[PDB]
Amino acid sequence: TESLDLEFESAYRGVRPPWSIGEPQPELAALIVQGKFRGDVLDVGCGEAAISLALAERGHTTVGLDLSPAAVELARHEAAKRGLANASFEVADASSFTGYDGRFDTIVDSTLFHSMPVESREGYLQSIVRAAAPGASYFVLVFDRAAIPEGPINAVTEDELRAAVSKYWIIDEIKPARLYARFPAGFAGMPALLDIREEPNGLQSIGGWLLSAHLG
Ligand SMILES: Nc1ncnc2c1ncn2[C@@H]1O[C@H](CSCC[C@H](N)C(=O)O)[C@@H](O)[C@H]1O
Ligand code: NA
Ligand code: NA
Repeated sequence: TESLDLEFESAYRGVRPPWSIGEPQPELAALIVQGKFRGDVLDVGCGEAAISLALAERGHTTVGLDLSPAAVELARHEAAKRGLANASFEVADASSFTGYDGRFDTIVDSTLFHSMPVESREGYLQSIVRAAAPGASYFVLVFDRAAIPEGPINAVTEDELRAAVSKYWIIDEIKPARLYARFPAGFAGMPALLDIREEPNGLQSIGGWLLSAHLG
C-alpha cells in the first residue's frame, strides 16, 4: 500500500505548495484558449483550483474535487475573493466518487493522475466516466516516468498512459509537456537528483505528458 494524503494536507496547510502557481498550468491554459473546454467542468484533484477559477470567470459552471480538506478551503477562499458563485468544491476521493452522473462536458486532471496509486486508476477512470456527459472531453497533465522515478509519485510512460486511459476514453493526442512549479532553493539537492528546468518568471518545469481524449 501507499498514501500521500497526509503530505498533501500538510502542504496545503503550510511556504506554499510549489505546484500552486496561482494560474492554470500553462499547457492546459493553451487548450482553454483553443476553445477545448466546454460546458460544465470537473477539475478532479483540484487543489487550490486555479483552472476551475479561471473557467468560472469565463462563464463555466465548475466543480472541483480534492481529497484534501485544506485544498478545498483554499479553493473556496480564492473563489470568495473573486466573487464567484458558479465554482463549487467538495472533499471527495477521485478514485471512488458518485453524485454527478452524466454531469460534465469537460473533465480536467491537472497533475492528479500520478498522485494516486497505480491500483486506484481503474476506479478513478470509471468514476469520471460515470460523471461524464455524452461526448465529454478529458484532459490529463501528468509527470513522465523518464523524469520522475518509481517512488511516492506514479509518473507514466506514454504507452502506460495510453493503455490506462484508452480502456475508458477515445484518445485524440498524447504529446510531451511541461509541468510548472515554483520550487524552493536547492530543491532535490546540490547537485540536484532530478532534472528541473529553469523557466521565465522564476518558475521551473519538469517533463510530462499532455493527453486529450473524448468519451466515445
Ligand atoms: N484520490 C484522490 N482524490 C482526490 N484528490 C486527490 C487524490 N489523490 C490526490 N489528490 C489531490 O491531487 C492533487 C495533486 S497536486 C495538483 C493540484 C491542482 N490540480 C493543481 O494543478 O495545482 C492534490 O491536491 C491532492 O490532494
Ligand atoms: Na493520492
Ligand atoms: Na508542446
